[PDB]
Amino acid sequence: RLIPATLYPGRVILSLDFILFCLRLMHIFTISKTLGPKIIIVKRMMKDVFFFLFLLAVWVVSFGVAKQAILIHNERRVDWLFRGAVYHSYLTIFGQIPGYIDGFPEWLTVLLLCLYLLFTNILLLNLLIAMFNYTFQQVQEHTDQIWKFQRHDLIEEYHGRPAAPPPFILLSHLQLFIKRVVLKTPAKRHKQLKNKLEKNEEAALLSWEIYLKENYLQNRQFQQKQRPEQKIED
Amino acid sequence: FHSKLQKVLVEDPERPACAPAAPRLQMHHVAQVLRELLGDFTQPLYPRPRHNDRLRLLLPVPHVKLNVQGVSLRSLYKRSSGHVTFTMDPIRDLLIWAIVQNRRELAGIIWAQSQDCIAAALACSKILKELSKEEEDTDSSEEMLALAEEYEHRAIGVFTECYRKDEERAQKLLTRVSEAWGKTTCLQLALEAKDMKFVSHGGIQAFLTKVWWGQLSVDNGLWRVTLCMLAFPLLLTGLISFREKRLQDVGTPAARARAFFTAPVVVFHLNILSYFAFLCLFAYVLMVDFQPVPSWCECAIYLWLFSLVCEEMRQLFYDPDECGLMKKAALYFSDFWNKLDVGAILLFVAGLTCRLIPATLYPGRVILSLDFILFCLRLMHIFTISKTLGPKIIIVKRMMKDVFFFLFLLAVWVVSFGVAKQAILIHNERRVDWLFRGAVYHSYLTIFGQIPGYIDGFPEWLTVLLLCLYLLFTNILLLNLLIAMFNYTFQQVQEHTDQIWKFQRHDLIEEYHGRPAAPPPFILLSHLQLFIKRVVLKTPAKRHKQLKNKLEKNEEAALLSWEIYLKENYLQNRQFQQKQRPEQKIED
Amino acid sequence: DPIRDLLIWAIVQNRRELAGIIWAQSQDCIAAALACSKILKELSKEEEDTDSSEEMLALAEEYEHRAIGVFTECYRKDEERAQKLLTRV
Ligand SMILES: [Ca+2]
Repeated sequence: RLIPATLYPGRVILSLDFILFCLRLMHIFTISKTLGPKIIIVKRMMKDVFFFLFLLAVWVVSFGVAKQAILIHNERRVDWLFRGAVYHSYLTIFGQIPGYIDGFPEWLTVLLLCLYLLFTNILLLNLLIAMFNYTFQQVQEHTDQIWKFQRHDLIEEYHGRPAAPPPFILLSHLQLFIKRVVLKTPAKRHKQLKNKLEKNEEAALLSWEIYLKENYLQNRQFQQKQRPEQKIED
Repeated sequence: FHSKLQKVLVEDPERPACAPAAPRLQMHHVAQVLRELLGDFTQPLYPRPRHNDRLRLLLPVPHVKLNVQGVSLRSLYKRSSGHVTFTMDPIRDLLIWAIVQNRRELAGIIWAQSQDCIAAALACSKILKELSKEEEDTDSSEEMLALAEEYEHRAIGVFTECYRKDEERAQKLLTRVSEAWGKTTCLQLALEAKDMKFVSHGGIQAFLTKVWWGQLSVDNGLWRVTLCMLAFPLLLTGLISFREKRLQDVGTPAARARAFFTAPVVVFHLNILSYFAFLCLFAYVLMVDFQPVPSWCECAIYLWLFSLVCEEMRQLFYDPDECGLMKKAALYFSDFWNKLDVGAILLFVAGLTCRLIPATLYPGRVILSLDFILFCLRLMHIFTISKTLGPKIIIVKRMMKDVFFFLFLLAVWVVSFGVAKQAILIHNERRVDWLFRGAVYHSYLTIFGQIPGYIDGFPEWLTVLLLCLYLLFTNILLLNLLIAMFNYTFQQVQEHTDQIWKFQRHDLIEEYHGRPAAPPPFILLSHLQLFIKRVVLKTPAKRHKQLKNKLEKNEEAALLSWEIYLKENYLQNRQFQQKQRPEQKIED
Repeated sequence: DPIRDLLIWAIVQNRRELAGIIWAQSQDCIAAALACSKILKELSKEEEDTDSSEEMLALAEEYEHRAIGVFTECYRKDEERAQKLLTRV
């Protein structure tokens, strides 16, 4: 975007770079309870899509040249040779058989229309259905609970942030980095909401939890005895 | 089985192969029908040929000296075979007689003193799985399905005992000839009985990861193994080390080279690269160098593909024994991926002649374009490598084997649209041969939503509706059948069909590690390493590709006594959890 | 702490019920049950190869279930002290 010789990739690369922020955008907007778990469904999808990229990138290539093997078209100049044989022939997977261009055994491509159409839908879009059949377990009942597990995992990451905005966080960096030159060793206000334990505070607590543990100790063996399978074992 | 033997007694009566007589029940008659109850095995425990020929012992034809009758060892002829005492193994034979009489628990007692600790349980699992499928028709065939899985589970706990203590001897245990069960190397039986829980048992997966390497062990990554493939001095850096180089035994660059050839993956990763480059230059010669004279690239496009015809031929040399020709080819034309390997060369017979005959140069480009798809089928069959990759290609086996009419169902359903849409109007983008083309090809290009805007660019409510009517049973009849055909492959998917991928994994790795490391342009030199070896020799006994284990008899007795000692060490353990079953105690 | 160390020596010898008896006098009422749940989940995944690794998957979920009923006891009575309980050093 700054070198004048490559200003076309100044718009092209940063357009692709916007997609990489869009990935984190979904990663940061997966907030609520109905929202959350299915972004993780498209983790185990998308971690498995990493070849379904290349499987697509294998499967597309055998179509557009083969369709233009019927005829090498004429919407074409010296550098639209390598473009028209490729880019017009491989824009066609949004159903976009290039009407831009034109606008003896002819039974073959009538069939070959469906032959590629078959294992688009069979090989890639039953694999839509098949890759769903890896994330098929404890879905409403317990993977929704796995959302609550990763929820506070992220909330401690994102409540553990200074409240200054990113244009005002360099001032908060200057609240800490030139604090290091008037101090020596890092002992400043670190972000933590922990609990410091007085030893007399512990003994009032931990004796009661152990007293609750013996209060639970009779209760855990009780339902072991209240198990009717124990009684027929008795 | 007894109804089979009386049929076998008239499948081999007096006339065809027992020329004096055979109306009465003999051992080889049971062995021949035990031979169909095995597959790729040898013939154990029940010796068949002229040294124990139990086929003709009913009418007087003379003894040992003339070899035409009997066993040629027992020097007395009294209408039997004498006291051929304990022919190979008595207890292994009682495993047969209980299961062919369907004696369930007593064969497990015969298992408790069976010398074959492991593969005999698969032998009680394999035929009983066939007898599940062959004939009981109800109430026992379903039961011996549930019995063979416990008989498989009998074989699992044997490997539990041997692998947890001195696994080095248990490493050999899956490679023995063992002189007992037609050697079968203990995996070729395990690959035949389909053994869905047995081959996915734990330390076996720890063991097949040691078959996965040799002198080329772990701490090598998938990204950095390809960097040492193309770059030969990069292998000599601080990157990938051998077991020799770990022990500092690489003192020769040829030893750094020749051990690199012997990998299960380096041969395979050359088939990743050098095979796929033939598919890419295929488009380059087709777009540009379509010239009917043999050019420098047209001479180059033959150097890879005819050698690939010889690769499956070289695989066909690795198929048979030293006696079989037509049956091993008959097994080759039964596998569906090997049925798809026909057309990839078949249209290259037709389309290349079209590429050379000037009168048919348009099919010289059309047929070979369709022939590229047939290599694409094998391309998916060869790139279905990794664990996340593998099982769903087999999902689109039971899809695609069921798609074989969904081709024609599509080929029924499309046809009723495009003529019917052009029944509204027969269009005008048309000449004398675009009549048959414009009424068909423009009207049947329309299933990529491609209602032909090329062409144009009283109850009109009907096709407004008929737009949706065809659209309905495209999505209803064919694309709920998308959902419906998924509902045949719906069982044990993440948990156990993924284990079925591990089952077919080493099935393929023994096929593809069992290859010479020469590339297909250099394999004709390796054919000349073998075929003009046949003219300086006489009989095939050269270096055959096999990683088996030869068993010294004193080596066996140190091993097999310990496995039997481990079997009695397991024998108390199997009955213990039967007693530790609480349902046994309320039965007590 | 001696009793917290006997929780290790039973599980690294795969002693199932005796560690639960060591749990019955374990001073760490809550996080020790997760400590018998965490490493036993690794030892499920690391190496037993059959018949116990699957069992200690089914044991760690009860060892997790051991830790659940501890929070059942503390939160239902004086949850204010149980509010601190998830923040102690
Ligand atoms: Ca093959």
